[PDB]
Amino acid sequence: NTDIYSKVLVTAIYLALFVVGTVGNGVTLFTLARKSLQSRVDYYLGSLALSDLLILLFALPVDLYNFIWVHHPWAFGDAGCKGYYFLREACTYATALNVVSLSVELYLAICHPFKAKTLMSRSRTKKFISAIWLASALLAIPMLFTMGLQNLSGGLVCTPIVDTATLRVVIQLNTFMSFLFPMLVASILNTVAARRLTVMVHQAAFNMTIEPGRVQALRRGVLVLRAVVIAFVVCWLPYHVRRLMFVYISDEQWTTALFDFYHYFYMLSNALVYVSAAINPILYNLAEDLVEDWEKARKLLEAARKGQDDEVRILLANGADVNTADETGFTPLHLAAWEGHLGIVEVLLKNGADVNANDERGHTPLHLAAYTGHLEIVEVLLKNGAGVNATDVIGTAPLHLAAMWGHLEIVEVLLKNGADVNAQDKFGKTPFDLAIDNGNEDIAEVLQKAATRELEVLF
Repeated sequence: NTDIYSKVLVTAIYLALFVVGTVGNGVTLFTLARKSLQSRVDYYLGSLALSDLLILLFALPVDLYNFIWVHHPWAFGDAGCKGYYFLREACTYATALNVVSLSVELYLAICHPFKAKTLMSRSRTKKFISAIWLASALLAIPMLFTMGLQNLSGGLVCTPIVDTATLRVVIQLNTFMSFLFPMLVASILNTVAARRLTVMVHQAAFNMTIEPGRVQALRRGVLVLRAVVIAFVVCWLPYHVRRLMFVYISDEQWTTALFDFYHYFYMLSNALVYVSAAINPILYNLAEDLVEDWEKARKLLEAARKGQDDEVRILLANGADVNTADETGFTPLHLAAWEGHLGIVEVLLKNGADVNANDERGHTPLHLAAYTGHLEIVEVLLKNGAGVNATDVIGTAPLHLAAMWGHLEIVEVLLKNGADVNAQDKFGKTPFDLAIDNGNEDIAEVLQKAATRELEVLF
């Protein structure tokens, strides 16, 4: 019982996967080969790109010819027969072990942030990749001995040389070592990481309006590596099952139906193995899209603090996050208003910066503008619609801080917009009380007159 359509249909998909997957992975290697501490990401995607390319470049064509179509006459000889299964198992390992390495490094980043900043290094990562490939090569050696050509008819076929019990051990080993062991670790680590991360995400409540970039980056990383785990399982599960079923269901019991089932199941199972390889460049696009967006934001905070207006406009233009925040909860607007760079401050608000943004301490951009003393920046923030009576953890409004450093000019501009002259903090001191304590006699004189006006309004 034979049908050609299955082979033709499979061949079409095999070609579709080959052409795109080979080119995609080829470019992925070429791109990274040309072009921070997040170059460790590049090394891992380079390994997958290579391991996935070899599958499509060497395993697929040999599969498509001598396994799908032409059966009896084997055209790759004893070396090609031995080598095929070696290069296959080397890449089944290398890929499986790279997917774990990813989840181990994401876990380390979330679980041990302080440790990961010291422990993780480029030179260290390089060693890890070296080990993975060398481990995979060493673990694939058995396939050079277990597989070899035999003459059935010249009708020479690439069939195992060793016995079923011997063959059952190496395959049982391969499956656990290069799938189950990895997938358990990868899954649980990613599950623990997601749980661990969700604590940090939820912990950032009230204290900071905008959650840090790292949290948003790691939260993005979890989603991706979740897809990587689910992707790898679905692609590789059927293939491993087929291999295991082969040896365990090899009792000569199998009728003209188990053979038929295996014929199709082989095509389906292998097709998904190449799909795994063919998908890889998507994971590269997702990872780079994430790290790029993180580096933009990271740069924006530096640039906005630096006072380089040109760089800020450039970053924002590309698609950097204006409402990003550092570990403290400091948005770019905080840094600009603090350092005093009106030029930048005007841009950030134009693009859509949260003018009412509370950091860890609860200090809005207007607090930082008053504390220092930028009469220009204060006037701007209010035009956009900064809260005039916003209070921090202690309870000090901007008018407290303007008074606390005697900005007579600034004190006047708040009053115009409608600053609460009668506002007491944790220590009970009003803006006037601080003005008196400071010795800003002019400032104190104003606050007094403003409060008095409110009295007459009552009567």
